Amino acid sequence: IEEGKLVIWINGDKGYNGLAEVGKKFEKDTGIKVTVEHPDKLEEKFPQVAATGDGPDIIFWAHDRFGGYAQSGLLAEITPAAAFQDKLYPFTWDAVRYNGKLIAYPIAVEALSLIYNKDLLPNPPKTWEEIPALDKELKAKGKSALMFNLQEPYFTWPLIAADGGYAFKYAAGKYDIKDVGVDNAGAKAGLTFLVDLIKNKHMNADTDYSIAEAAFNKGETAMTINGPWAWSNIDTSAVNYGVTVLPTFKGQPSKPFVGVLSAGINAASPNKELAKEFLENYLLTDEGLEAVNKDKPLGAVALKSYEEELAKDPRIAATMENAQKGEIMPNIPQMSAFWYAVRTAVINAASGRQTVDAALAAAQTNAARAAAQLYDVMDAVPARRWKEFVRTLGLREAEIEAVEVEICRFRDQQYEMLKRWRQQQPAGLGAVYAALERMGLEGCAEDLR
Amino acid sequence: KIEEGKLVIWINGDKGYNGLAEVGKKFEKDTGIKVTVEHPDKLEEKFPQVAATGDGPDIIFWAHDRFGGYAQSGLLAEITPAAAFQDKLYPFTWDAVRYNGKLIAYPIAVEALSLIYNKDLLPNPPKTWEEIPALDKELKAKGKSALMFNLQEPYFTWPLIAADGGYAFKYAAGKYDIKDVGVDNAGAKAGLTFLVDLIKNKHMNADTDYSIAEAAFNKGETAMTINGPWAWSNIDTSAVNYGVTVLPTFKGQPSKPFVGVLSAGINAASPNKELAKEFLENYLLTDEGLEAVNKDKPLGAVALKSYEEELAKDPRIAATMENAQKGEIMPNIPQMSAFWYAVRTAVINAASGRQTVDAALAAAQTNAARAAAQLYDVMDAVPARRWKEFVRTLGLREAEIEAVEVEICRFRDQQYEMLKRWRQQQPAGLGAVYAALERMGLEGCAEDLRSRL
Amino acid sequence: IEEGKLVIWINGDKGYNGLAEVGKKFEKDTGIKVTVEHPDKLEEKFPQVAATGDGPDIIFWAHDRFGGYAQSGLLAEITPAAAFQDKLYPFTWDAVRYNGKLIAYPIAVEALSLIYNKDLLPNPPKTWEEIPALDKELKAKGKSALMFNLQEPYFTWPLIAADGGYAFKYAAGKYDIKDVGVDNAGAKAGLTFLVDLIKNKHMNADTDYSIAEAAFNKGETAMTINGPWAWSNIDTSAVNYGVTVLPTFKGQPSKPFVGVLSAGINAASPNKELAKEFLENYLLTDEGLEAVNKDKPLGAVALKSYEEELAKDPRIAATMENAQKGEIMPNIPQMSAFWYAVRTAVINAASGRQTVDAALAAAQTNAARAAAQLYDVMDAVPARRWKEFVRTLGLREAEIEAVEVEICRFRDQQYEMLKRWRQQQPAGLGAVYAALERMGLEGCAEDLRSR
Amino acid sequence: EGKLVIWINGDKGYNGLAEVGKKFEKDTGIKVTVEHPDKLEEKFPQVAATGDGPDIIFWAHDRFGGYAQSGLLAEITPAAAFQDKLYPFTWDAVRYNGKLIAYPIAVEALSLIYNKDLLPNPPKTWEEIPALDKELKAKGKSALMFNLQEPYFTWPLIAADGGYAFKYAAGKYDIKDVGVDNAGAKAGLTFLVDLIKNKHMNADTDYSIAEAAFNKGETAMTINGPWAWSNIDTSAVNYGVTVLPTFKGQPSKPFVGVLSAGINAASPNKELAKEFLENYLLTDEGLEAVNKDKPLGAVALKSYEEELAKDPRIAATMENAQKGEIMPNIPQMSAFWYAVRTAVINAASGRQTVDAALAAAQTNAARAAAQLYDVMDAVPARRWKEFVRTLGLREAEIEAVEVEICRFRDQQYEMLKRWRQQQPAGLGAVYAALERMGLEGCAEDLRSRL
Repeated sequence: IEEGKLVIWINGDKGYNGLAEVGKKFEKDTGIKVTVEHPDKLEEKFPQVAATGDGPDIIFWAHDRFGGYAQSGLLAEITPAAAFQDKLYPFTWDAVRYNGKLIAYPIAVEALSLIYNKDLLPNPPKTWEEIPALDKELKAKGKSALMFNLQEPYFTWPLIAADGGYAFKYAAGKYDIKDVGVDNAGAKAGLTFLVDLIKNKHMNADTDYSIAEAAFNKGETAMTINGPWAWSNIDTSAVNYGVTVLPTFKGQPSKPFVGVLSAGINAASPNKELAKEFLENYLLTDEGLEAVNKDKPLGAVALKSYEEELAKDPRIAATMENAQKGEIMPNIPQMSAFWYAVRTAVINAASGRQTVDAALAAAQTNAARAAAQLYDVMDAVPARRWKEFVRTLGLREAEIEAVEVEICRFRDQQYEMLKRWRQQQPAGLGAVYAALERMGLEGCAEDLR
Repeated sequence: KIEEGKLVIWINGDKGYNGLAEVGKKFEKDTGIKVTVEHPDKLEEKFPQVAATGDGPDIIFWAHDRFGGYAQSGLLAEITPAAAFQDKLYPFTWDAVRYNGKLIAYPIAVEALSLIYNKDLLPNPPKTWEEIPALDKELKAKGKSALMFNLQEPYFTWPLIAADGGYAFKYAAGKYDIKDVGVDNAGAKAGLTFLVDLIKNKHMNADTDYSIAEAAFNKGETAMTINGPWAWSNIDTSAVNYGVTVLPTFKGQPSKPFVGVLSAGINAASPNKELAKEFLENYLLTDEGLEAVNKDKPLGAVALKSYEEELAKDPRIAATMENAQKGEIMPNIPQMSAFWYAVRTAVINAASGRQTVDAALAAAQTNAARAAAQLYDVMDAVPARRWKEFVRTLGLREAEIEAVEVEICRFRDQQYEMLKRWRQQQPAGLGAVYAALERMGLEGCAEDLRSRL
Repeated sequence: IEEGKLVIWINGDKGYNGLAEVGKKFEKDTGIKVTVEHPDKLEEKFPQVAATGDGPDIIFWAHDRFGGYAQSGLLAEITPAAAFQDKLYPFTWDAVRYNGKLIAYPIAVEALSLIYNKDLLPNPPKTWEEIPALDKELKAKGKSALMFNLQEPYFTWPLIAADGGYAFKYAAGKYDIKDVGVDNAGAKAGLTFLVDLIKNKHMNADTDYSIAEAAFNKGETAMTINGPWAWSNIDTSAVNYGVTVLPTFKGQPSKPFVGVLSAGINAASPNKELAKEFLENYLLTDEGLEAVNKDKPLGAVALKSYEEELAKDPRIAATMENAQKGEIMPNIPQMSAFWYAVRTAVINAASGRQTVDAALAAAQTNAARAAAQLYDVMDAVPARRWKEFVRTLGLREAEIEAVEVEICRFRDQQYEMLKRWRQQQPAGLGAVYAALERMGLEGCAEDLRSR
Repeated sequence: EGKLVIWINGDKGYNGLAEVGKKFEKDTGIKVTVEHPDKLEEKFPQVAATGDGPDIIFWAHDRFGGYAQSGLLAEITPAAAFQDKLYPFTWDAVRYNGKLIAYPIAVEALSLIYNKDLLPNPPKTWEEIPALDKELKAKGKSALMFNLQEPYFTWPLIAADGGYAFKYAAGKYDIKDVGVDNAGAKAGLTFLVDLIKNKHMNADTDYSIAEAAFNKGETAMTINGPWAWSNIDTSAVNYGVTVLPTFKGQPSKPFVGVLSAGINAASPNKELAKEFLENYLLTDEGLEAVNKDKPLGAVALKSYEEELAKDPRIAATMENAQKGEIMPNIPQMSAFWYAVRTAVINAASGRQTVDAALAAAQTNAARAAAQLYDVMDAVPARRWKEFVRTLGLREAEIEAVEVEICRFRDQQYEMLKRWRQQQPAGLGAVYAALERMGLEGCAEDLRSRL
């Protein structure tokens, strides 16, 4: 990493030119030219390059991968003055905190909202409980009240959590993995309500993101649940739409997972003090965050001064309202196990293969079981290259032999090698995907993404 | 349930079952409390299942190592012997009958390996392992060998591996730290190097097993073997004139054979527990009572000091006790299975050249605390078509079975997860696996899985 | 085998005592001792003992299993005089023929019939199509119209074949294995009717032999489909019963498979002619077939004279009527693959697993594939005793090592050893079942024997 | 119609063939297009299964038997007078079920390569090599190093005393008559293992190790074909090519490969092809026009081989070819190579005794299943059904397996097994299918083992 200058990695779908323009304003006042790059799969290239002391100085990504970055220590700890922290919304700072330490700066905020067709419905329902009655009056007229993706628990979670569902308990400065909240009464109530919507033919268990978007963009349904990323396809659509707060359930607010785009600093960067100046004094300001907003919009921002001017749009105000009422998505690696156990729980409850209590009881157990993902890795790798793969991952030759001397069957050996390998090296540092690209198996990598 | 006002006792048939009936029959003359001594088959295995039902005998006699599993599910009553009575038994015997701070049984007999030497070929057996290579070359001039013993099961090689610092699990405060295993330390590392060097220097052959060594010693072809008091019977009918003595030292330190203590535990579901404690202490465990059992079939070395002093006059029994006091009590925890697995593989690979001594013991140290290899063995002992009937019979509850099925795709992967999870709702060993196979009419599969333990 | 003596194996559920007496009057007139014994699981121990030139002189079993015995050459060819063959019904002789030569004597005839509760139903339906209306009228009274085993295709086949279904075509003197008829329109129509009966809740896809037997004998349903073997359990039952012709479908008779109890004689027997005298002149007569019938009934018999006197019983007359309307079950070894392909098709069609045309399309391709049966063996024997198993089967050590050296993965090795073993030995000679019992794994044999 | 499109691989004189093919143009008018696409070997049967592809195909004779049994090459009918213009054994290489399938052009076989400076007189028999080897390992050298990983290089010795792959009787290869377990093969491979036991060769030597050692003067002899000659030319070593040593008095018998020109069975210009091949290609000028673009080695045509048999290396190649065997063009040779490769490597390493290795190779020589289990483990299990669809296995055939077969690996083999006789080996379907899945890696790594 070149001394005395700033290199920044931000994803190609963001206003990388606008950030370059904030950076050359930083060049005039210092002499520090910043070069903004938007590599592909930077999220996965960064922990690899950074682990050997290379890579960019600053990276922009969703806060949720920073928990893994910080767990192997690849991000510098920031300690901004309390006066600076007060300029941003407090819950955004919770999103970039890991073992008590702040690891990045919050930039932008995103959450799901209720999107309603103003023509088909000028006054959207404020409660989930109104929607069944609303739906019969409108399917008399060939329209339905609501369609949204029921295949990812990301879209179904706001309802399951409204009455008391939650992923992992966060008490002081840590997420208690021993405390899962998929089997509590509130979660059973939320998922029972969604399953009843399907049993009462108010929604179809097969609805996915494309079906639901299609229905809403061809005016076939009055409401959908989607994020600010979907606003553009409905803008090109002929539909006239509004964005507002998610409906309530049992009087309680729906709680969507919140994602915060964040700027972390390379723990191996020699320009750490220069990185903090660009973010604190040039980027995280109203003029700087607007130079990036106008290249490609950020939506709701973590900095209060600039959001209050962006809440001009009731759509952006709704995103923030739903964000303040929801959870920050946890940045810990076991969130993978959580998603797979829950997604399976919703699909089985919605299809009838499991009852609500059985689906959520199984998801309670499986949310803390990482085995299902190693079997997936095993069957994503051609069996003929299992031990080449396990070495390329960096499992030591001594542990490979310890498995081979005691474990007979071949499939059992690779599971033992993988299970042991994961305990020696925490997720997620792009190790598996880098190993597969270093074996000439990028297909396996892409298919595993 | 069990019968109050009567004592029922289970002891294995290879023990002095009649002699115990008679001390119990003299115990009735003074009370009227009839003893019924029974010697069922697979008693070790029937008791924890039967006892889990508030059933079984009142007192159980078995090797101490299996009372730790019994005691972990609370199937044995805590004993409260008088402090004066505890002084009547050798102190280390009491260490064998601990589980998590409480005493669970009375020690009766003590067993360990000894050095057995042919007096004609060798009137004065070597006192150190380091003498044996020189002893063997001088003696291969006459077509014989100095020493052969079983090199296949680590039970017979462990006394050398542990002499200089080897150990199974560290035992500190009445508990075995199962994450503190000691087969990769310098003493083990030295002990096994000496053993494989004996093989490299063609003083022993890596393939020698129990029958080859027993035959060779009993046919006068070798001067020394390592075996326990059970083998003495084949040596007596044999023409060989033999001596029994203390194992040789290694690097100045004693060889440490594993010690087994035959023990009497009391059923936690027995209502006549207090009546039971009197029979063992006051009638059985004295010179008079255990002499009645010794005479039906011998006990070897016994835990009670007074009577061993009459049995130690036989230098063979004195050697067993000497080797016992210098050895290591076999831990009563179930993870001893994983230990036996890993160490068996290490010794075999080090003796054959697959691993150097450091690699074999490093691998065995890692694998010594991992139970997975034993569940893959269970999976392959049951026909795959009856896998899900099997784990149900084991008592894995129907909800966790479903939790596995909905998340795990491949079937072999499912069965491992169900067994692995079942292993965590229920500790070994109460014969859950053997009762399950043998209630499914698959006694055969049980034996074939029972053969390896 | 003792020369100058006849030893015969008949199954223990048949009139072995009455057959002993046919043999003992054979003794008054002969000097030749005959001994009737009824070993258990005889069907599988006979080819084992017989393969070494031992075993009984005559064996009684269902004709379908003589095709395997006869393909390994374990049964002597009969050539009875044409005058004798005309005493038996001709289709019975087709059941004991294999590659043009006759391998056994026909004895008894067996087929499914419609069994109806005359109290709940004085006039049973003559057509399948009446049954949905009959079931609606009758479930008003908490009762069911018809329940029979839908797990095993033996009971479902009469309907699938009525309109044109058929197992393997029989043209000259053999069954054309490239010509299976489970994917034709008639088979689709019969199974479509069965699946519709379930969709319209006139039957449940889960009814099995024991559930259906209980339901009819506890008066809960008015009709079942079962064979003469089930008649005694309803006799002790309180149910008043009738036996009659199976219903028609699309105007055509339903066609049940016919089983012929048969007496073949050991190809290694030195008393072949003496065995033929006992069967031709003493057993297959009115007196001989009554001596065993009266110990335990045979049902319908292949001998015309004695059937005409047993057909007084309308129950036995019905069995013969349906047998003649049905098709002889083929005695060829591919019938294992066919039954297994067809079994899954019915169960999947009846449960919704597959659509009717997909289930029958799969059964069409899979009907000639025996691979599925070796994989069942693999998962019926515990993996740690696999090589003991294949050795006990007699697959030889060069053959085991040849597989191990070239095939990497364990199950791939297990399939390769069996595949090579099966090409050295045709099914079915009880090889797998004997091997598992010699390993002390009768349990595994028990449960693999269940299929 | 009205055109000839011709496929030859790039390691041959494809321009020189254009040069004679354009002279076939001047006198006829039927444009010939000479192309050298990659993976020609497997791109041809895919197009030809669609009635498409080149008019002429050039490749080694061994795979035309697979082409011809799926009926993708036209039967050629050369004049009896034309047939003598080629060496008689060449025609045996391009005959299939009595029918001739292609015209022979060039013939290739392994020879003994000896470094003349380190050894002026190479040993003429194998039994001399242990003694010759001791004198030279006194000087840090070895007598002989050659690839002991591929049975192609080990076979000449194994066959000297009576070994043989498949017996060729009438116009057919008898698949139940394999000769890798006879006394001659046991004697040849026992001699090979004894050379290894007596540390005269190392069981792990491979093609690059052996090539490097001989070209850096490290060893006095190697066994290799005419393809390796230029790397020895660029090497500073000056070498000689001669007849393989004898073993127990009989000649070493290397496999013979014949480069051949077949005619597409779906080509409408069949007569035009035979006019170009017989009258323009297979001539002294025509086979020379390609030879100096890139040398062919030994050629099947009688007059022109005498014209480069002047080169003692090519004369040695032909001598050894005449002493060896036409490699069978039948598909069961895949199973044969795999069974024999396992035998040699296990015999050389000690895993098996010589008779046990050869007994297994005897049984396994006609068994193709080992190749399908490799396919199963070359594709990630999670993409099996995408793979199997890309192969063209029909959806009814897939469901029929899943409906009947319980366990996952068993389903995969049953799908491949059923697929293989609906489409016989070998048409490169597996390798083409993997490349359309974004799995070039898996494809390459599975094509590395063949």
